[PDB]
Amino acid sequence: SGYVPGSVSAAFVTCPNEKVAKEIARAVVEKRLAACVNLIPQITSIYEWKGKIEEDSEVLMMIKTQSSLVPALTDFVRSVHPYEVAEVIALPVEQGNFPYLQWVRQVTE
Amino acid sequence: GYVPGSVSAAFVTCPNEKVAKEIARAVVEKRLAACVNLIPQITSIYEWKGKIEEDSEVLMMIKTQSSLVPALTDFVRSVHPYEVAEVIALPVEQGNFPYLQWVRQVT
Amino acid sequence: YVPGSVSAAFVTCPNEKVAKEIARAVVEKRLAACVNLIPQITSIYEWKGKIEEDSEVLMMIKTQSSLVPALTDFVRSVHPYEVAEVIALPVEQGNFPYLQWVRQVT
Repeated sequence: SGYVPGSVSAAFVTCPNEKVAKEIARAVVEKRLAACVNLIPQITSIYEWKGKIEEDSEVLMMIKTQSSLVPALTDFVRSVHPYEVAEVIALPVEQGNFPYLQWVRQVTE
Repeated sequence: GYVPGSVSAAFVTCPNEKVAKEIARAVVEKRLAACVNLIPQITSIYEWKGKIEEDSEVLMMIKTQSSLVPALTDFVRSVHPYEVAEVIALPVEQGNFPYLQWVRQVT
Repeated sequence: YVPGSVSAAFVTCPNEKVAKEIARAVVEKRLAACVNLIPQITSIYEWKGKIEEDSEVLMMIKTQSSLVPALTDFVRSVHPYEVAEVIALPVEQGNFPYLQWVRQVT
């Protein structure tokens, strides 16, 4: 078959450490809010806070799910994330491997 | 003058660095892509036959013309060890024109 | 949240020293809310008919889409390479409070 552009998205989420990242990744995949999560360790986050530059050690999550599920995914991550304001941003997938994209929709449907 | 979306960023997951490098080199050699960024030590968590699984992998970020994503995907699945290779591409809307221009020329 | 009003831009640098210098500067000048540094990247590209493999650092920058042009000019002015890699992708969804924060600090 084909693929509807933008029907699948990749969401990025930053976590304070590997333990937290793994906990949320397993939960969202089990709850079928996502089909796949890639964890990238050893990240350093830089931003301004209280008039000073902060450099933190974090883990970055790349989450592949149905674009229509991102709101629910964001609600879940927000409810269990240790941060008061968790970074969750999602980008639409326009092209790719159809059987893979088809799989993302099925296991999350 | 960059045409929004004419260049795309594609993400591919490989089992190990050896495979990632072979595919990455072939892709640039064959001009299906201008550049490939390999991110080692990735942990993937996904479903498989109803059960949750965890694998150690390498993530590839490939930049190329959006028009070439289909050819790139076909090639990646031809030599990728997995049955269903992860290949997703996101459109680039803005950036550094000279670089975006270069991506176009080498592919 | 207005779809596409925030973007994530990627920039690669030769080492963590340059990446951090550029990251701290864009945040300081409020050209971006935050930057995530991904260390130990291997870049494979062609140049002069040969395949190169360099060790590098990847930067993921979150800012207002309207700020990408300025962010790009600044990066190009302080970046060590002649032709710096800077590509931006629009954010269509996400956690509204985080997205609004990005707009606020920039």
